[PDB]
Amino acid sequence: HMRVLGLNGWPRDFHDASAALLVDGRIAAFAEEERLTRKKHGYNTAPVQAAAFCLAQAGLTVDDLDAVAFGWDLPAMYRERLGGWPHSDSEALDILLPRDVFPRRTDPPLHFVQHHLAHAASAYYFSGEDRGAVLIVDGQGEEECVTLAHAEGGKITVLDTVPGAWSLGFFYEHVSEYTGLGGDNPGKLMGLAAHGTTVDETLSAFAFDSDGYRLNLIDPQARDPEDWDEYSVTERAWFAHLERIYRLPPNEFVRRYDPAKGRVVRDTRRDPYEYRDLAATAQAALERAVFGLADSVLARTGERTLFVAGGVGLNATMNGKLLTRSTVDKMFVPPVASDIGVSLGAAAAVAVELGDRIAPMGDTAAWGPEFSPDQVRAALDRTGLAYREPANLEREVAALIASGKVVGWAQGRGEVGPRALGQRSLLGSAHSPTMRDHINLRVKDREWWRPFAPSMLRSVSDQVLEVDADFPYMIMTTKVRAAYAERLPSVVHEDWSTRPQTVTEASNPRYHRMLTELGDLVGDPVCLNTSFNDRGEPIVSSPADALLTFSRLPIDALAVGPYLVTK
Ligand SMILES: NC[C@H]1O[C@H](O[C@H]2[C@H](O)[C@@H](O[C@H]3O[C@H](CO)[C@@H](O)[C@H](N)[C@H]3O)[C@H](N)C[C@@H]2N)[C@H](N)C[C@@H]1O
Ligand SMILES: Nc1ncnc2c1ncn2[C@@H]1O[C@H](COP(=O)(O)OP(=O)(O)O)[C@@H](O)[C@H]1O
Ligand SMILES: Nc1ncnc2c1ncn2[C@@H]1O[C@H](COP(=O)(O)OP(=O)(O)O)[C@@H](O)[C@H]1O
Ligand SMILES: [Fe+2]
Ligand SMILES: [K+]
Ligand SMILES: [Mn+2]
Repeated sequence: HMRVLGLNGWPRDFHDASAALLVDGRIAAFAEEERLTRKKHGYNTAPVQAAAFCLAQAGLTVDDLDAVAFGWDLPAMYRERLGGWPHSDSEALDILLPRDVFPRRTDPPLHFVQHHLAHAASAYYFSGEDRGAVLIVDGQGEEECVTLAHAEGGKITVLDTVPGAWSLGFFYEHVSEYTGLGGDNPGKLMGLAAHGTTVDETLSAFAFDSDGYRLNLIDPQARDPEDWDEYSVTERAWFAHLERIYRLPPNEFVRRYDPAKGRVVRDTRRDPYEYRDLAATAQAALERAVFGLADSVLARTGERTLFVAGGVGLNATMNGKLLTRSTVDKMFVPPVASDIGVSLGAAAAVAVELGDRIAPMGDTAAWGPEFSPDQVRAALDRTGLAYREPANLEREVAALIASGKVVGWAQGRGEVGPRALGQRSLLGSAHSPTMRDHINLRVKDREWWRPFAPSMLRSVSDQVLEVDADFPYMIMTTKVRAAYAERLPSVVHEDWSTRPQTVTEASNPRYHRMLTELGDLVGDPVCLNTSFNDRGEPIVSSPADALLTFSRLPIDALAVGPYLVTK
């Protein structure tokens, strides 16, 4: 067997710590640090808990590993931006895998994988396609913010890159910050965009061309001498520019004691909804730029299959329009397009180099921890809530959903990536014209303008959606057929878009069975599926997490493992 532990996360200015374990090219385990620590975004940390879980899941120690792989060329970043890489592999391993958690007889081989290559590997090798065009777009790797590459014959060959100062990721983040939604919530900006109108998609900053874009607002070779990426340089340029060209100045954050909460809370001076037009315009600019890049690399490679990864790959709206594009026949974007995925991608790049073949991801992201009935019952008993073990859990949950109840659903291995996919989900009626406001305003406490997304049987997705293909990850939007756009109001957006999950019996028998039962009740085997967490907080992982959230929020029922708890 070849066993490779991929890692992301480092104590110095880092985010999205995660760990993935490949055994013979198959994913044995994969988790995000934030889900285990309950600290959102897994900032500034080696993936200690995620990696400990991976080893425990596979019954392994560090001594059983053929290699440890890290998803950045860290040594090169230290040499370039911080005056040298001070660590021996052994010292680096003591940081990535502290010995108090990871005892070891000796050091496994340590590999650093260039950041965009790791992103690329997480898309290509797990796609089930043997070749295609690679588009990597994020905030910034070691230097570049975009990579165009060719994936073929098991190799990934870089064709071109874009310098960090021209980052589409930084741009989008800075606009997000500017609106008051926050740089850490670009997904909110994506949601806001449909409520607004675009007049000038250049923002007087971008020039567009058939191969991508230009930003004469910033010297493309600008480098921050005081930091190790161009985040701060771009932030200043964008904030100055936006305040100059947009009718509203930056939205400011307000911190004030709230006597009803008994604590200082953070709010915004203006309602971010006010900036909806800027959101629409920023979204259109992003799409325009990426369409160019995508057309370019597809043409240069002679491929019609497109692989996308990097954080900008989380832009499901952009992905859905790329899919629709005349230059694209097939598209694969992994659930872990952000830095969450470079642990997996580093592991894959190394496993391939070591002679393994990588299995397709397979329409599932369920690789985190799962809990047996006994473990769940122990968390249940801890709380002293009454509960049942229904003879047919799936039927009862479907009936609860049909009646307009919101149901927590914590089953099997936790999802990796930012979307709940029927493992750690909050479920509600797709057919209810009030469910959307109820979950936003009452349950998860979100902005009224934020849309929800549906799960549905793959077997009916052709009838429901304007595109007939697998959508296993909720990472692409598409249009709902007019025949259903009115039947499924809670899971449709301002522009008749939806961000669906298609479910196969193979991928998730239980969820599949629940949806089937639901279809017998409401006509369509479709439900609202939002992630099981208070708005803002990390998706719940453990039975105790789920119970804490079930009890803090006005959720009607919780199906956790084989048990059902009702308020
Ligand atoms: N607004 C107040 C906050 O701003 C910053 O955080 C912000 C980070 O600086 C942002 O950037 C981080 O992530 C980006 C990529 O998004 C990396 O390029 C960069 N190295 C890393 O710093 C990240 N994307 C969002 C986060 N809120 C500062 N850490 C201070 C404070 O916590
Ligand atoms: N929905 C979205 N639309 C556009 N950009 C996004 C979206 N979600 C995340 N991003 C971008 O992803 C970038 C971070 O990507 P990632 O590869 O995870 O980190 P890094 O750039 O540090 O390697 C951020 O700049 C953020 O703006
Ligand atoms: N069809 C869609 N079009 C555009 N954006 C969407 C669509 N569906 C969902 N979204 C966005 O996805 C985001 C998912 O929310 P998330 O970050 O998981 O928050 P929470 O913490 O409430 O679970 C929402 O903010 C919403 O804007
Ligand atoms: Fe990245
Ligand atoms: K097409
Ligand atoms: Mn969510």
